[PDB]
Parts: sequence; C-alpha cells; structure tokens
Amino acid sequence: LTPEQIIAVDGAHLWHPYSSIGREAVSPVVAVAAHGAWLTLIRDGQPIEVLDAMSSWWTAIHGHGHPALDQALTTQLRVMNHVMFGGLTHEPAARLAKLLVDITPAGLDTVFFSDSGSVSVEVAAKMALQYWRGRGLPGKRRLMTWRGGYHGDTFLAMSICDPHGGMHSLWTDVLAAQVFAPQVPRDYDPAYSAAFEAQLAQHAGELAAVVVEPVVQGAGGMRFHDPRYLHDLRDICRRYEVLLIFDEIATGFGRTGALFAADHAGVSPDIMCVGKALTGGYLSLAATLCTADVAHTISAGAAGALMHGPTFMANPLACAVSVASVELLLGQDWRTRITELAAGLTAGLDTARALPAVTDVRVCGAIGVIECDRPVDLAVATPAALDRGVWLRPFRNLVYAMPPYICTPAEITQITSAMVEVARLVGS
Amino acid sequence: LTPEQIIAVDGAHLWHPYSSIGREAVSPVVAVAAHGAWLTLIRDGQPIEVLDAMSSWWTAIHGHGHPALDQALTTQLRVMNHVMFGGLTHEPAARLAKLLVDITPAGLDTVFFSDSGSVSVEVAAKMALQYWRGRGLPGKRRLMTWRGGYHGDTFLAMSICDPHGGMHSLWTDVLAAQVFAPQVPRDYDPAYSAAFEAQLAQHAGELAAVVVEPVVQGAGGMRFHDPRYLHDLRDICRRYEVLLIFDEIATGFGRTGALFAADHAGVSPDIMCVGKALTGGYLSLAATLCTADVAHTISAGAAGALMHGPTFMANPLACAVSVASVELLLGQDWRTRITELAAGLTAGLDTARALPAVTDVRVCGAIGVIECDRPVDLAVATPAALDRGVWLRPFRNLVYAMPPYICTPAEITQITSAMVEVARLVGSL
Ligand SMILES: O=C1C=Cc2cc(N3CCN(C(=O)c4cccc(Cl)c4)CC3)ccc21
Ligand SMILES: O=C1C=Cc2cc(N3CCN(C(=O)c4cccc(Cl)c4)CC3)ccc21
Ligand SMILES: *Cc1c(COP(=O)(O)O)cnc(C)c1O
Ligand SMILES: *Cc1c(COP(=O)(O)O)cnc(C)c1O
Ligand SMILES: [Cl-]
Repeated sequence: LTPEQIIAVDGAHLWHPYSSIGREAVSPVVAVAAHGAWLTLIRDGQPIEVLDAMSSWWTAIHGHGHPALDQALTTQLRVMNHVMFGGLTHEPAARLAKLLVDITPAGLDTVFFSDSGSVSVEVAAKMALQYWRGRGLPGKRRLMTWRGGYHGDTFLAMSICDPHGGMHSLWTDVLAAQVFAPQVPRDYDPAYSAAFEAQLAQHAGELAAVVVEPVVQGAGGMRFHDPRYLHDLRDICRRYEVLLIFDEIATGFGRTGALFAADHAGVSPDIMCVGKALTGGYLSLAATLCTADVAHTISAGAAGALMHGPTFMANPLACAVSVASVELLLGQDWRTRITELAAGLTAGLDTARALPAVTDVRVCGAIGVIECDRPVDLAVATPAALDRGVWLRPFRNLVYAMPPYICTPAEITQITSAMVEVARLVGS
Repeated sequence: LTPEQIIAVDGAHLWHPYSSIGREAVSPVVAVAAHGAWLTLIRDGQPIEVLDAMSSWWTAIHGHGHPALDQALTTQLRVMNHVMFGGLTHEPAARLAKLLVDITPAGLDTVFFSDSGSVSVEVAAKMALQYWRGRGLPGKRRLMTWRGGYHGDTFLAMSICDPHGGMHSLWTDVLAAQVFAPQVPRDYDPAYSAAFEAQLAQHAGELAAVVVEPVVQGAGGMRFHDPRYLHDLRDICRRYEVLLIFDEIATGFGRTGALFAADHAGVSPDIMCVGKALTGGYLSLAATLCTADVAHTISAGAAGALMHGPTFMANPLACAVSVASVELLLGQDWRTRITELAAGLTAGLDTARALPAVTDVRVCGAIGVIECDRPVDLAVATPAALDRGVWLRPFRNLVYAMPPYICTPAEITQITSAMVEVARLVGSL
C-alpha cells in the first residue's frame, strides 16, 4: 500500500487510542520504518527521519530494531513460537520469571504473565481480593488510591484512574466505587501522609489494597512525588493490614533513574505490575508479581487457585525478547546512562522556564516535562516538532519526552530544543 | 536452563492458567519445541514428539512454525517492530483492518485493535455503553447473555461468564450483576427464543447489549447450539433496540466450518470480537469490530471518542503475522479442509458412543468432543494420551480436541484414537 492508500484505509476503518471515527482533527502520520532512536515518517509525500522522543509510548527503551532483541526473537522463532501454558512450561517463561524475581523489590517471588498492562492490573486486584477471601475476610474488596493516577482501560483498572482524567463523569453507575485520597504533592509533607492514614483508617475493613504508581504518575499528569511517601504507604498498609500494590507499568526498567521506582524508597509492595518496556517495545507483554505469602494464601483458599488465565499467557516469543531486553539493560551501566540522559534533559529544558506560557519544568530520570499554562494544540505542536526532526506527542497542557536510553547527548539536546520550540509556539 | 532446572524455577515462581503456587497435583510438562502439528515435550528426561490436539488453546490453526508466518514476522522485524498508534498509522494495521472488514459479517466497518480477547470484550462493552450514552440513554448499561458462556477473565468479562464455570459464588458483591437467560439448547426450539425475548423485553430499558458466543460455547462447556438461535437474537435485538455482540474469539477463522460462526446463521452482529487464532497462534492480538452506526454515534457522543487505547494497539509485528495468517487461510480451500477434518473427527470418535461412560459425542467443524458421565481424572488422562503420542487437556467430564487445520488423516486418526482410549479408561473407574 502507498502512504495515501494507508491513510484512506485508516480514515475509514481504524480506531486509534482515545479517538473517533470520522471526526479526527488531524490525520495520523504514516510510519514506514523504525531503527534505533529514529522513525521514518511520511510528510508531504516524502520520507523523513525523526527522533522517537516518546519511546513509542514508553516502550522503546533500547530503540527499535536492536540487534540483540531482533536476534532473540528470530532465535526463539526457530524453535517454538508458542505453546499453551495450561499444563506445559518452557525455558523463556522460566528464564524471565527467574530474572524478574531477582531484580524486583525483595519478596516478590511469583510471576503471573499476561498480555497487557490493564490485564496485569486486573490480575493484581484479583490476587488481592482472593487473598482476603483466603483469609476469611471477603469484606476487604475495595481499592484505595490517590488522585492523578492511571492504571489502564479495562473496567476495574478504570475505577482507580484519576476521576477527572479518567472521565468518570461519563461512567456514572458503571464503575466500582473506590476510595480516593487527594493528589499526592511533589514535596514531602507529613500532613499529607497523616491525612492519607486517617482516610484509610475509616475504610480499612473494606479495603483489599492501596494501588499507586510509585514516584512518577504517567498518563494522569506526568507528576512526580517524593519517594518518602512510599515509605509512609508501606507503614500504613502494614499497620492496617491492607495490601500494597505498585503499578510500575510505566516506571519499570530504569525509566525513573532507579531499576524500579520503588527502589527510590527501598520499598517492597505485596503485589507489583510491569509492562510497557518489558519486551523493549517489540511485543505486548505484562507481568504481575506477588509475595510467597499472597500466593500461598490464594492457593490454600476456596478456589485453590488464582482464577485467571490468558490465552497467550507466557508467550515464548514475547518472553524470549523480554529476557534479551532485561539482560541488555542489566549488562550495561544503565544507571550512569539514565543519569546522563536526565542531565541532558535538565540542561536542555532549562531555557523553557523563562517562556511566558510555561508553568513548570521537571525531570525525573529519562523523563522530561514542560508544563504549560494552556492545553497544547496538537495541530500546531506535532508539525512544529516534526519540522525540528522530532516525534513529540503532547497531551493536555504538557510537552514531554521519555526518550530511548540509546539516545546520544546530541540527540537529547535535539529533543529538548524541539520541546522548547513547541512551548514557545504555545505562548504565541 | 535444563528441563530439570526449568521445573525447579517454574515450581517456585510461575503461575499457570487457573493454577496454584506450590499445590499443583502434577508438575507441568516442559515443552522444548513446536513444529507443524507437533510439540516436543520432555518425558522422563527425553524429548518426545506429540500431536498438539488442542491447537495450543485454539491458537495454532496453521500449525507451529509455518514457513509463511515465520517469514511474515521476520520480514516485518527488518522494517519496523512497533510504533505508537497515537498519532501514527502504518501498513500492517491498514492491511489487517481492510482484510477484517472485508471477511467479517456484513456491516462491520471499523476495527479496534487490542492485545487479548478479554480486553476486546471490554472494548465491545465500552462501545455498547458509549453508544447508548451517545443516544441519551445512560440507563442502558447492563448486559444480557445465556448461560454456559465464556468471555474472558477481566472483571467485566467475568460478569457475563457462566455463573458456575466462572465461580460467581466466590465473587459475591464484586461483579456487575448481569441478565442471564437459561442454557441455550443444542436442538432448535422456538419456545426457548420466545422465552429469551420475553426476559429481554422486561429488561430492555436497562440493557446495552446481548453478548453471546455464536454456535459454539468454548470454555463454559464445549456445547453446540443451532445457528437459528442467532437469527432469533438478531431479530429480538433489532425489535427491542438492544445491541448484539458476538464473541468469536474462539469460533473465528474457519474453526466451526464457516469463516465466522455467525455465517452459519446468516446474521451480522453490531459488534464483534476476534482473537485466539488471529495471528495463527504466534502472538497475542485481538480485534473488536463495530458498525459505522455504532462508531459514528460514539464519535458524536459526549467524549467525542471511544475511551480506550492500549499501549501496544495495532502492533506492527502482530498485525503483520495476522495478515499472513488470514491470507494463508483465504488462499486455500479452507472450507473443504475443515469439512475433511470434521469427517475425520466424526469417523474417529464414532466408536466412543458405545462406551459405558460416554453420554455424548459431538463434532462441529474442526472441533471434536466426547462428553462423559463423570469427571475425567487429569492425573490419569494426561499420561494416557501422551503414551499414545497426543497432547490432550480434558476438563470436567469432557475429552475434546480442536486440532490444527494442517493435520493429516493419519494425525486425526492418532488424535481420535487417544481420545477414545481416554474415554475407555474413564469407564473403568
Ligand atoms: O493453556 C491455557 C491458556 C489459557 C487457558 C485457560 C484455561 N482455562 C480457562 C477457562 N476454564 C474454565 O473452567 C473457566 C474459567 C472461567 C469461566 C468459565 Cl465459564 C470457565 C478452564 C481452564 C485452561 C488452559 C489455558
Ligand atoms: O500511542 C498510544 C498508545 C496508547 C496510548 C494512549 C494514550 N492516551 C491514554 C491516556 N490518556 C488520558 O488522557 C487518560 C485516559 C484515561 C485515564 C487517564 Cl487518568 C488519562 C491520554 C491518551 C495516548 C497515546 C497512546
Ligand atoms: C499504560 C499503563 C497501564 C495500562 O497498560 P496497557 O498495556 O495500555 O493496557 C497501566 N498502568 C500504568 C501505570 C500505565 O502507564
Ligand atoms: C479465550 C476467550 C476469551 C478471552 O481471551 P484471552 O485472550 O484469554 O483474554 C474471550 N472470549 C472467548 C469466547 C474465548 O474463548
Ligand atoms: Cl534484507
């Protein structure tokens, strides 16, 4: 198909994330290749090379078409594409489970593979609910979180997303009614944690779990919070016998400057979700980890089992690529790499602080954010960044990047320069 | 890792479908290769080749490691592994969407890609709920189905699964309360449809959709029903203004003898889900299709968009292998292939009818079921089939297969013989 033919088919037949059919303000741009940190996009009938500043929605940590990851896929393809995980096991699943148990916060000893982040969150909730039912406390079935969060798009996951960001107003009478604490602040305030505890105290008997994104909240507003809040959450959850669940689907695998964001606080949750960067952005795969205690309690319960089992559970191809991606990350000095990337983002975005339409500039690991004083018009921002050789996708009032770890210092400054120029145009 | 090392890691660290940690009756069997219709499994330290009678849970329709499908993946890998679908589009998505709108029941004009069947079902429900909210009818928010069904494991999908199979009694006060009609019978009875209609009529003002598996109910009990029931559902839904959703995640792509099970009835749903065999069993991918009316009504609604968007939406690699798998199916005489498979299954399983413990033997396309009068002992049945060169996974009182379309008559003979033998062993207590 030609790019023009692709556009015609797309406009007629393809839904996009959070999109309409037939009411799009701008056509999507045709992507024809991806290699390293670069995408080849069609603009005015011509191929152009642009930096993937978004890592293709947090996924492409090692860039596209990395030789080690490409080879991991084709090596596995030669032997076994897939087998059902019901009654069978295999080397890719075992290798990946061993790795994940080793590198995640201490105590996360069992691994449930699924096919997406939203599913992994539903699995986490199911683990928590079956856990309490295994303890003879079925009343513990609600979830508590703080505002500003995002946990996916399936119906239970929706229930713990930020009520405003998640448009809960459109879902009246449909979603499970969960417990929401106020937005967690950036700076550490003991009064916030005291208030969180006071609220949890009123609901402890009906709460299965607290579920949060640690350190960085992604789709709900690219907000950062002091890691000390995670200490407090761990303490509150321990004292009130409520499970702690960390959704690290966006934060995992080095993105915030620690291997997992929980590591910034030395905190171990009872249950943990991972996903976006798990396969280095090749293939859909997610995992939910839980402690031995949680696993045993579920296993000794009425069902005698966790009542979940995806068709493509532990897919050999996805697991094989994930093994290679995780090993590639661990086999290099990733911490120095992310530190250098963060320094590049900080240096490159500093000039944005003086722009008339800029409210805040913030960086956490390989994440850089320009917060603007108005919603960013994509019809202007997207081509402006493309004109500067960068693929950027703002949302709401935020111009942000989470670049591939393989970006050179020069590429990082090209990304930040495009971001600054987008922010300048916002104020025009 | 060696097979022994894999078993040690697995026992300590790996959940399996609907399994425990540390309380498994039997260890899983280590799989070390898969090629065509055959799995290589480790049995007493040694690699043995056995027939994948289950198609690895409906997925492996063309068998494992099909050269065309391997090639499609490798080809796409060299160009573009993945890009975000937010603000970008690409050839594999466009090619697959075009194929799917062309081959699915008439009127299904738009395609929402996701990463699994359960998600595709939740997308379908979201489409239905946003549709009615876009019509100023937010009260239409419940779902209706018949018993015996399976729609996935996410919490909304659970709510429309069979209450027994889905263990609803363990989920008291957690699940959405949906409307259940009685188990749909095998043989066509207009009285069943009339009763379904009367029940729906009472709830019409609060119902967004009827959601069913067409012709074959899979995980809820491997039951078949007359296609005319689907004709009735289409009619009822039309007259009472309730959307019709067909979950073809297990039935799609030729499995029941028609390209889609809906085709047996000659009706189109408003919304349709596909998944298990979409990529020919290589990779997780699913799709939810809906009519232009549904799409336009959502798009004109309060959000102005369908409020859903998975990270790996329309993944180029998965889409590329799916295009290859669908083209491979369409480029051959698949109808004759499935008819031959159905005939082979019928011929091979016919002897089981006379067995003491067997209550029913039924075949529908490339699906064969022996139903027993008592639960099948998995600790006995699994090695019994393996000893005969076949991987089978019974559950409850059912010994069944959904073999790859590439299975030869000799391979079908081997599969059915193992099934009959498992059923023979059931009768001996
Ligand atoms: O290999 C596999 C890949 C997925 C999978 C699932 C699976 N299940 C899920 C469905 N199932 C149920 O009993 C079930 C559960 C809930 C509701 C309903 Cl209606 C029936 C049997 C076990 C077995 C094996 C595999
Ligand atoms: O390329 C993409 C792949 C997935 C994706 C999602 C996506 N979103 C999802 C989240 N989002 C939200 O506004 C949102 C929605 C609900 C709740 C909450 Cl808290 C925030 C922005 C748009 C944009 C782009 C892509
Ligand atoms: C993206 C995301 C999810 C959902 O993942 P999908 O693969 O899109 O279903 C859940 N939680 C967090 C924190 C995420 O960033
Ligand atoms: C397996 C199945 C699902 C769920 O698919 P997953 O990929 O396991 O989430 C939904 N509906 C039907 C009819 C199925 O057979
Ligand atoms: Cl080449």
